Formats: sequence, structure tokens, C-alpha cells
Amino acid sequence: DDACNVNIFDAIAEIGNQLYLFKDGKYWRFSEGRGSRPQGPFLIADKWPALPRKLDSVFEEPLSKKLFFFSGRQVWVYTGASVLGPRRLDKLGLGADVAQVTGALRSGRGKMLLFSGRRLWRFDVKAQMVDPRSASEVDRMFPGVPLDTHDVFQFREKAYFCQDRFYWRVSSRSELNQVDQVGYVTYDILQCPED
Amino acid sequence: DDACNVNIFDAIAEIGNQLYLFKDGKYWRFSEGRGSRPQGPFLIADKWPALPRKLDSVFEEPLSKKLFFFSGRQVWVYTGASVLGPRRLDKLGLGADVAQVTGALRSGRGKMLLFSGRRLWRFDVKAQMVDPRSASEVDRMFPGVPLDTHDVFQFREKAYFCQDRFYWRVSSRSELNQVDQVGYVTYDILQCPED
Repeated sequence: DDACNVNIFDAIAEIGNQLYLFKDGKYWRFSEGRGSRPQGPFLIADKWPALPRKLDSVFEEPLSKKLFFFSGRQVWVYTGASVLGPRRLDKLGLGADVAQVTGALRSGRGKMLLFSGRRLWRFDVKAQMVDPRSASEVDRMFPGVPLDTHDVFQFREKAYFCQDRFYWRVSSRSELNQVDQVGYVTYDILQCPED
Repeated sequence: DDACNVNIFDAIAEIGNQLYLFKDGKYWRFSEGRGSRPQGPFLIADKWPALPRKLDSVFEEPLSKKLFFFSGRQVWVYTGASVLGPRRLDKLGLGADVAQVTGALRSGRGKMLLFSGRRLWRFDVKAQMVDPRSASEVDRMFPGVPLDTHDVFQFREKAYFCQDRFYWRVSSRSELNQVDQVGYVTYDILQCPED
């Protein structure tokens, strides 16, 4: 329906020079700019027919542009129209106790951070495998972020932790992380008109 | 007009069993509860006719209950209707390089912490003095907090650092300070309605 009426998006992710928002089998696109508004709604199945109804998180590889979609304990990897999956999360090195992936962020060169609620792991892009000793508690790495965040995504070199209809933007200062802003997904991003 | 429409309060401080909010020669009084709204606005000139229109910070000294008001390189100390000041910050032992006081928090017994942007100092209440050698950086003592905060105050035994219209809350434990909450001063504190 209207992206501006959505309170909690199933998943959000930057794909190329645009931001994609997903919700119950539908998606919208958004580009930064004056007068810019959300484009859509579009049907996920029209573009990505192998995906389930509700996604948990999605992310685009900065270089190859491969697209990772997560839902429950299943992961899909699209390279254009060609899909690889579904595969179990353990095929990425994630433990059997990981029920879902709720986000991802770029880390060092050739590294990512995969989230699952209060936990996170380091992910090596080259091997497409989670690093062994990398399990960490989000709270310590990202103080100020809500403990019940449902989606974590990177947009314009910044991290966004979503909870309810808001987001907690995070920036970094000399190997440390801190929230630098709090705002509405619809109003502060998407530039939706108010009342 | 309405405290809920204010983005950046000049200063915030808890006096007695209420939270006072100041902005452009105006102030409000807030008391927690189910439905309790911010009372006001009231004229600062009415209660404290010696104070300037714009303040930087204010705090109630725990032991004596006197009120310390800061504005620029000046400080006013109120004991009921009796006023002491204005005096330059140097009278409290603050160095001549201190442009202003952005806040304060209780420290050890009889000790107070005074803030000025990125810097802070130890203040002895009994002697009403600050040793320039106690200089410390908020950045190292309070990690996870923004570099340039415009107000620092205590509320409900918790420390609040403010920037823009947000606050970074900090609770003490393991002698290591950490941000355990970040949000809107209006929505979270004051309980102002969203949107």
C-alpha cells in the first residue's frame, strides 16, 4: 500500500543508489532529493519470485552487488535474476541456534557484521563464512541502540538500528560507535508528509 | 508556548520533586505520572528577576538546596529569594579559559562534576572550588556520548547528556559509565505525544 502508512517494515536495505523497503509481499524504493517521495508499491514476487512473504533483512555486497535476503533460517543470494538458495544459515557458518538474521553492516575491508537480535558475528566476504571467534553482544559494540531492534541496515556510510517506527543512526569515532540521531523512518527518511 | 514544541531547551534541571525546563526567559515544571503534562510556561523574570534570558545550565546543590544558574562566563547562586551574584566563573575556581558551564552531575559525597562542552572538572561543594588540575575529557569518562553536548543534568539518579533535541542517558555500574538509552527529550521525558 502506501509506504508512508507503514509503521514497522519487514526489512530495509540500500541497493545501489536507492533505498528499498519491504513489507508483506510488497516493496518501495526511495532516492534522496528535494521533493523525493517513496516509489511504489511494487510486488516482491514480480522481481524476486523465489522469496517468501515476510523477509527479516537484506543487504547488498558493496562490490559484486550480489543481494542477500534472509527469512527465518533460510538465506537467498541473487546475482541479477539468478538466485542461489534457499540454503540453511549454517551454510554461511552460522550456528544451529541462530533463528534469523536481523541485519548486516560493512566492517573492515572485506568484512561484514551479521546481526541476530542482541548478538552479532563477523562475516568474511571472501569465504562467505562467519568468522570463528567473532560472536559479540550488540550492546557493547553499539551503546545507546535499543536492545529490541528488529532491523539493522547501512545507508550512506551510516548504520541504522530500527525499533518500532523509529531508527537510531550510528556513526563511528576512532574504532568506537555511538548514536548520533533518532528519527522516524517515514518522516525523517522517505520524506513523508505529516498532518 | 508548549514545552512539547521546543527542540532545544536552554537548560534542564531537577529542583525538589520536579523537573524544570528553561527556554528564552521562560520555564516549565514537569512531574511524572499517568497524564501529567508540562506546566507552564512561566517567566524566569518573575521568580528570578536577576537572571538573563538565555541560560546554559542550572543545578540544585544536593546538601544546601541552593540553585546555581550559569550563563556565559557568569554564575548566579539563589537561596530562596536571596541572590548571590553575578560572579565570573573564576570565583568557583574555573579557569579563565572556560567559556561556559554546560552542566553538572553529582560525584562522590560532597563532590560535583562541572561540564563545559568536551571538558569537565571536579567541584568541591564545601569549599565551592574547582582545581584546574582535575580537568578531564567527557569523551574518555563518558564513552558513547556525543562530542559536543549543550546540557548535562541528573534526573532520577540518572545522568542525561543532551545534543540537538535528543538525550544520551548514562547509569553507573562497575565504575564504568555506559549509555543505556537515547531518545527525544519531549517524547521520552515529558511524555509528549508522538507526531
